Amino acid sequence: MSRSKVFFDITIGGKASGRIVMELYDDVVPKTAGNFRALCTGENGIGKSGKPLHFKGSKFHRIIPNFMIQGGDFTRGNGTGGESIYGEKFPDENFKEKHTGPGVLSMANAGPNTNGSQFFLCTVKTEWLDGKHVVFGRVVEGLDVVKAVESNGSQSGKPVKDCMIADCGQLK
Repeated sequence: MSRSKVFFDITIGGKASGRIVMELYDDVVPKTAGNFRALCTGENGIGKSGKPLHFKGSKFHRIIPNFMIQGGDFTRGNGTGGESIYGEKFPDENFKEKHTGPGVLSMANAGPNTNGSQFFLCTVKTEWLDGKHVVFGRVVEGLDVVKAVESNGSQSGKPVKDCMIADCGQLK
């Protein structure tokens, strides 16, 4: 199909830090892009977990310098939770798009066919993830805000400060 545009308004340690605008690849990975889009708008409401199927208020719980920022765990907030709009986990749709550089938007997973709601924004080219994580979008504005979050990561993945998706939604 077409390409949806979505956003995150970010706070870092409670301070407004700008907006990340993303373009999704609806034409390439419609099922995967659709999940992400609906989790930006919150339009499928409460999920099987009893929590909102919505990125609003969740955090980037895992941030590794010179790698990527990862979020989407709005049920456990620690990497162990999350849920797609489809009901818990769904299969890898395709591997058409590759990890080419900073700004790349890709799904976190725990092995083949385990996509949920967790995702990462790459801060480098992560070509070693090609064929293992499904790429479904890219940042088109606010890459500076991605760098600001990145500066709060650690090798250990633990953030030094709460990096929060304070608002989010669909644009066009």
